[PDB]
Parts: sequence; C-alpha cells; structure tokens
Amino acid sequence: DPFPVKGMDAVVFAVGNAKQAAHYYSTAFGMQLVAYSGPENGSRETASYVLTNGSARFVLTSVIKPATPWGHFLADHVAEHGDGVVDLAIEVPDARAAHAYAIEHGARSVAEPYELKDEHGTVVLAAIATYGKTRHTLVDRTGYDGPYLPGYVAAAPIVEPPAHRTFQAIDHCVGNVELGRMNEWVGFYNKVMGFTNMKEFVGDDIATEYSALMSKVVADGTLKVKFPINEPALAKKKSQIDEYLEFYGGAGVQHIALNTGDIVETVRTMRAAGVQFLDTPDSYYDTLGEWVGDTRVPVDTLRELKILADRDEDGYLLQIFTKPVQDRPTVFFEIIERHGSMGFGKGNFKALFEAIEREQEK
Amino acid sequence: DPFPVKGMDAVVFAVGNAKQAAHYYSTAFGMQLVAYSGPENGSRETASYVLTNGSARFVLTSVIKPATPWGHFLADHVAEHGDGVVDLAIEVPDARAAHAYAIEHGARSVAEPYELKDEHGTVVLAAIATYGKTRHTLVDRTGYDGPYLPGYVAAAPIVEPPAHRTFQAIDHCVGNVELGRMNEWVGFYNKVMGFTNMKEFVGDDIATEYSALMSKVVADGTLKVKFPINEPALAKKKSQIDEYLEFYGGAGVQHIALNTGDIVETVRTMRAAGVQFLDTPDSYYDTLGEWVGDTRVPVDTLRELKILADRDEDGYLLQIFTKPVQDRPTVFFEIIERHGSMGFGKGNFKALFEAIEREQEK
Ligand SMILES: O=C1CCCC(=O)C1=C(O)c1ccc(C(F)(F)F)cc1[N+](=O)[O-]
Ligand SMILES: O=C1CCCC(=O)C1=C(O)c1ccc(C(F)(F)F)cc1[N+](=O)[O-]
Ligand SMILES: [Fe+2]
Ligand SMILES: [Fe+2]
Repeated sequence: DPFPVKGMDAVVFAVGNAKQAAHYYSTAFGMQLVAYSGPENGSRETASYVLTNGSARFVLTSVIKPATPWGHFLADHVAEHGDGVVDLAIEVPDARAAHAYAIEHGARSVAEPYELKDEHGTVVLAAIATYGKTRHTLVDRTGYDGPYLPGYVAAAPIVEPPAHRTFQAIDHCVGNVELGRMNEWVGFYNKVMGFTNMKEFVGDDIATEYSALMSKVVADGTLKVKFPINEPALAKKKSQIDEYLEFYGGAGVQHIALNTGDIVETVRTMRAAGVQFLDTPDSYYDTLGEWVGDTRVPVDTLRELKILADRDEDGYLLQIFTKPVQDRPTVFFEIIERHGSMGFGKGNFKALFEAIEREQEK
Repeated sequence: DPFPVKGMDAVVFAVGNAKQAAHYYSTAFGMQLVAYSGPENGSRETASYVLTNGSARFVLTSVIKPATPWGHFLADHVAEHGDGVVDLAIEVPDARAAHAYAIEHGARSVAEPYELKDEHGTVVLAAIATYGKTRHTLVDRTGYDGPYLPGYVAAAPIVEPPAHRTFQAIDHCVGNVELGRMNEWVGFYNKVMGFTNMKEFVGDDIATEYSALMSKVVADGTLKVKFPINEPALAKKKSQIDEYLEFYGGAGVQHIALNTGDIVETVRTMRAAGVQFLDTPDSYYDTLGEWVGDTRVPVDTLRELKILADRDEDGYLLQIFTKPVQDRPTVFFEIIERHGSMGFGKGNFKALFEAIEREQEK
C-alpha cells in the first residue's frame, strides 16, 4: 500500500562480452532477445541486450569504450567482480513516489527521478542503493509500450526458441552479504520498502551443521518480489557464502530463481543445450520418498535428472541449481516448480548432507 | 628449413568468461571441447578450455583470481583490450632450436625453453613476442599424446556436435598494426622465422580507393602457416583497421580464417546456430557471374547465404566473414573454401564497393 511494487522489471547484468552472453542465455537458457541498444542505433558507449522468457527479463550490458560515469562504472565492475548483477530493477506504479518514500526512510539515492521518452512513450526512472555495489532502479513504465526502455530497439531472437519454454518468471532474487550484515539488510527492506519477513528462514540450527549459512527472506505485500538475504555461518564445512564474497569481492546477488511449469522438460532442454547442474548424490533419492512423500514427478526421473524436492506444511516444491555461469564460483541459477510450498528448499541442506554421508560408506 | 614449422598449434584467447566463451564456440561455431584445466583439477588461478575442429584448435583462458605474472597479465589484457588473441602458437619439431634461432635473429624472448611432463608425455615450450601484446609459443609436442598440454585433462563436449563439421583447419591469422608498421612486421617474420612473402598483397590501387587498408602476407616454406599483416590507409572510407586499433587499444589479431570443405553447409549450420555474418548487398550477385566465373556453388544459393567469391590466375575461392564476436568492433572470423586460388579475396574490395554503390543509386 505505502510502497506498492508490481514485480521485477529486470535483472541487469554488467558483463564483459554482452554479445556472447546474449548467445548463452538464448541457447543455454532458452531465452529470447527482444530488444537491443548499441552503436548501430546511436548508443556508442555500451552494448545492451534484452532477453526474455515469459515475464523473466535479463538485461546484459557491456561497455565498449568508457566515457561517462556509468560506462566507467560497468568497466570497473566487470574487472573487479567478473560478470554479475548490478541492478535488481523493480516496477512501480509511481517512480517519484517510490523514490521519495525510500529516501524519507533512510535509503541512499543513486539516481533522482528522471524521464525517458521516445515514439513508444515515457518512462520515469529512479534508483536507490542496496548491498555492495547493487542498485534497485524503480521503474514506472505505465506510459510506455515499446521494446524495453526508450533508446532500445526491437531485436529478433538469435536462434529458434526451444519447443518448450524453459521458464516463465522470476521467483526470487538472493543476495549474499558479509557476516553480521544479514539482519541489517532485512531491516533495510522492511523500513525502506515496507517489505515483510516470510515464515521460512535458515536459522542457527541448520546453519552450523548442514548449510554453513543463515538466511531470512523479505517480500512485498503481493508476495511477488522476494529477496532472500544470505550471510556466512561457521560449520564443519567451508561456507559457500564466504567463497562467494571472497571470489566476487563483496556483497552481491548469489542466484535468481526462475519459475517453470515443467521442471522435467526444462532440465532436459537445458541439459541438451549445454548447461550443467549440481551433481546430487544418488543416495539422496534412495530415501527421498520417506520425508517428501509422493510428487507429480516419479522418483526415477528426479534421480535421472538430479532434480531436488522439499515439502513443508503448505505443500511441496521441485528445484535444481546450475553450476556457476562464470569461472568465479559466484553467481548461478535455480529452476523452481512450486506446488503449494512457499519455502526455498531449506530441507535439502540436511537431506543432501545426510545423503553425502552415506555415499561415503559405500 | 632453418626454422621448420608444422602448422598452427593453437590460438589462445584471453577472455573474461571462459565458461560462456567455450559454450559460444561449441554452439555457434560448432567446435568440440576436448581438454580443460581449472580449479576442479588443481589449477586454481585460471580456467582454460580447449576447443577443436579438425586441426583447428582454440584455447579460451580466463583468470579467476590473479596470483602470478601470467594471471595478472590475462586480467589486465581482458580489461584493456576486451576478449582477444594473446598467443598464435606454432608447432615446431624443436622448441629449443626455434627459440635460439628467433632470438639470434632479433626476437624478444618471452619465455625461455622449458618442459612440461605428465602421464601422457613431455612437451617443450618456448615463447617470443610479436606485434602488440601477442606472443608466439613455439611448441614441440613430438613426445606427448594427451588432450592438449601437461596439466590439462580430457573433457566431454558441452553439447552434441553438428551433423556436418563446420570447419577443419586454420587457413591464416591476420594481424592489424599501426600506420607505417606493416613492412616492419613482415620484415620481422622474414628475418626471425625465415618466412617469405606471398605474391598476394593489397596496395596503392586497392588501398586508397576500395579497401582503406594496405596488406602483405608472409608464409612458411610449406605454406601451412600464413600471416597477413594489415595497416590503415586513407580513402573516402573510414578505415576498419583504424576502428580496430582505436577500440582494441593497439596492434593485435584481427581475424582467424578457417577452412571448410563445404561453405554452404557451414554457413547453414552456423546461421541456425546463432552467428550473424556481414550483410552483402544483393547487387553483388547480379554481376558476380561476369568477373568470377562458374563456381561449384550456384549463385542463387551464394546470394541466399551471402557467401562471397574471388578468382585469380590459379583458380577461385569462396569466403564469408562473421560479425565481430565481442561488442568492440575488433576480432571476427572468416570461413574460407579454396579451389586453386592462393588469394585472400582482395578482389572483393572493388566488387563490394561497386555493389554498395549500385544498391544506393536504386
Ligand atoms: O533461495 C534460497 C533463499 C534461502 C537460502 C537458500 O539456500 C536458498 C536456495 O535457493 C537453496 C536452498 C537449498 C539448497 C540445497 F539444500 F539444495 F543445497 C541450496 C540453495 N541454494 O544453493 O540457493
Ligand atoms: O585475409 C586477408 C589478408 C589480406 C587482407 C584481407 O583483406 C584479408 C581478408 O580476409 C579480406 C578479404 C576481402 C574482404 C572483402 F573484400 F570481402 F571485404 C574482407 C577481408 N577481411 O575483412 O579480412
Ligand atoms: Fe532459492
Ligand atoms: Fe582472410
């Protein structure tokens, strides 16, 4: 009500080779190029590709020859953190209202409300800062009907789209922060955006023995925009969050979860298109039926495809994670098919731990 | 004879994201991953992918976290020049003999002869500097039979290979140097490697009227290794060599040409796989029959796929150029099919110029 959001406008990646990245997400991930902005249309400093899959939208920008503060920012970001997210854009009914609200409540401004206008309409943009070097651009595109944003031109798919759509929406966007900074960012979203803490959290219990991490997730009123916040935790095993902060060079987006209507078909398509996922211990499946019960996907194909599952009091979910999409063990993706569960797979930390422990006896 | 060369051992690219670059070359270019070296096998600083297609071999290397002189060099090179070639490796029968010969005749040593050994044998490596930041690793792998080089492990293809092999060898590698430095570098190969000039060249006539570039070509005795050297020239066309030098930030490899036994099938596979080639004016095919004569491929299909052709006293060749593989207007590739001609398609500068002029009048 006081800080209304319509959903994620786009996940903007600052990358070293936008042309090849756009090819990767088109083929490996099955997305489709719909808009572009570069030298061929008068935008000489950066090349920007807009890929889409249902309502999921990724923007891949790369600086050609730095000349403005933004250009120099991207160049430095890519060199320092490697390919990663710089903007978790949020669509709002009113950018000026949202910006003022966020600033009145403590947020730091990255961009004052401004307007872009072309033959397709007007778009009001505003931006505030969140963890590390990441920002949230507040986008009011109610008066625009073009390809993406004024300055962008329609573009054709780099390749034929896959027979079955790989994904159709963004479920959640996860951020990794330093130890001791989780609750601070959680409070930030509660205050600055009027978000609400969801029931599911990864507490000290699971944190120190199975996950090596603590998490809490904030979401808007409609439960569309969901932002889980991870932080390292001491366990017997090295923390994947610490490894992230170490190789990324600070706080940043760890992974983006994408909704699919058929995770089985999504994985078959993605695997054949060249994407590798995590290797789930086969013994995980031996005891899956005992704690998760029956699923719409028989255990044999979950086992064949390395797909995971989790069950809570509201239902269940099917999930799978890709390996990092760069060489730095930093950002990766998650494909998720929900069936009642509103969780994030917290039960798999223990399940996989105990599953590994018994592969080690065989 | 005093500097025998077996051919191109590999063309090593320094990239910002080796994962996605390997996927790009596997899918768009149709190559297969055969070897790998990264954190997973004990090589913590860099991730390196070896791609192959016939005798053509590309090595895509990316630094994860720089810790050595080589790692820091890779990181710097990528930030300063964008994705590009850092090594035109040449296979030799004796890496020590070749390194001593090069250094005696003027070359700057970049790496003294050293040996790498593992379960698959021994390789002797040496290295000298060429234009810009490029080097030539002199490789003696006569006593090695593994995946690529000691330290690399066998790898499976990222995806299933295309029905028809896209290309099978490296025809030539072109370097772009500054104004007035062409003859210096052609001289360098004549003196340091014993290469002699081919007759094929682009000068006075072509340069200041059609090409906006001057070019000479050195080659070894067996003519397997070919190195055309380009420099900028003044015409009423902004020079593409100037564009390269400006956005790349100095001299460096402009393009690698690749042999295909069937350019029609190659272009069909590559086009469906996502690669875009230069847009050849339709009017080029109207008068093509007049100056180039009959070809094994009918003009109707050459026109459809935008494949070019050229003829000389020895025969003809069929060729096509890809758009650059990064956002910077720098490196690109060429697919070539020879039929007697020892040329490089210089006849197409006049042909394309007049074809463009014709499409304009209408
Ligand atoms: O999405 C989230 C937010 C809460 C913390 C978290 O770990 C999230 C995961 O996507 C998740 C959940 C479970 C697992 C498991 F157990 F399978 F390894 C892994 C991840 N994960 O890698 O993000
Ligand atoms: O390979 C060479 C070396 C000599 C100079 C040269 O232009 C080379 C080409 O591959 C070439 C030839 C013709 C054309 C044309 F006319 F089609 F535009 C383009 C290129 N080229 O972009 O390298
Ligand atoms: Fe998740
Ligand atoms: Fe060429």
